[PDB]
Amino acid sequence: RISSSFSFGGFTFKRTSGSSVTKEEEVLTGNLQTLKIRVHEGYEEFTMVGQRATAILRKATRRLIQLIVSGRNEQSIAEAIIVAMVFSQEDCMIKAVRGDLNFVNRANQRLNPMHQLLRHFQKDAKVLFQNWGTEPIDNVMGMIGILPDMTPSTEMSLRGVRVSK
Ligand SMILES: CN1CN([C@@H]2O[C@H](COP(=O)(O)OP(=O)(O)OP(=O)(O)O)[C@@H](O)[C@H]2O)c2nc(N)[nH]c(=O)c21
Repeated sequence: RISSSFSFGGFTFKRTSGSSVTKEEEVLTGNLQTLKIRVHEGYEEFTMVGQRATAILRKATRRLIQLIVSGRNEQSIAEAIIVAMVFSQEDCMIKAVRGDLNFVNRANQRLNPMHQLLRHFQKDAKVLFQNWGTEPIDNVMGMIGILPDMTPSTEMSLRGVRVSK
């Protein structure tokens, strides 16, 4: 008895537009580790629904194109942003890695590559946020910028990212 929604990072994803195919690709992390990832190719749109935040995300092959997040505070917002940056598969995300990706669960099972990324950045996102890039923003009604330290800005924002008012 089957929904087309899936879970990732504690968010329920639902594709609302586009399609993708996959290819496996070896990437090099910022910690000099080689990691085999399943890369999705194609333009897609998704809704994300979590317990404390919701989002809409557009992406293409290893690119976050746009993200809008709504959340009840800075931490719930940042959790949603991290999941979307990992989910995007961006090379700047892969290059912000600073530790070994050999995490296990409480059963001694190795997390899969996408979950290794998630766990790494859920533990510390500061390099992720610093290296993602920012962009000047226009005064768009209903939307506010968010800086790399997760505080609001009407002037600049993480590249491709906005927070809904
Ligand atoms: C980046 N991804 C990840 N993903 C989906 O996100 C979910 C979690 O990703 P994952 O843990 O790597 O995939 P899973 O298939 O569980 O991994 P495993 O290889 O261990 O079986 C899966 O349903 C995967 O198909 C995606 N789905 C779509 N449509 N587009 C995308 O760009 C992405």
